[PDB]
Amino acid sequence: RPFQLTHGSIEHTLLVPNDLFFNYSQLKDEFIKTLPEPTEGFAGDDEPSSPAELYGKFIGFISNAQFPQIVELSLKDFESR
Amino acid sequence: RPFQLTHGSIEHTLLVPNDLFFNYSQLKDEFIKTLPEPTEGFAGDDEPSSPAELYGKFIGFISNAQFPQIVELSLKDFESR
Repeated sequence: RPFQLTHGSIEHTLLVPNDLFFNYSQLKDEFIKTLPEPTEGFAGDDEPSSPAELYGKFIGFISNAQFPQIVELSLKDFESR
Repeated sequence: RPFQLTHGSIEHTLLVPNDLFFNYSQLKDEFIKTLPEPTEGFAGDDEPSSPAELYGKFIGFISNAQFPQIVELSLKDFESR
């Protein structure tokens, strides 16, 4: 089932497995409140500005939350994508 | 558990079963990005403008996605409703 990270006018849709999507979403709910508001062409320094960058921030966020078997799965997902 | 399709100022709430709601929602996530913006009384031609019409578009969308046992279930749901 497809998963979609969203921020502003750019999104990164990736295919997570079926029996992970419940607790894959729990990391994204903690992720969207860590990002600032989209501002005038994404020129804020802490704000991501590419789908490779917005999914790049999410792969850094999920390593701070003690919840494995998603980090290395999204790591191999980052390399194949 | 109740399911709700939304677009604009009209919605169609329907009762899906318990053990379908996970992958019933995956079709709706692909559905909401196929509809345009609500415009001034729903007068766009590709835009639906009734709950019988907004659920009428969703029963057409899920036949393009190769994912049975929901199409004929929403078909009999369309007839009984």
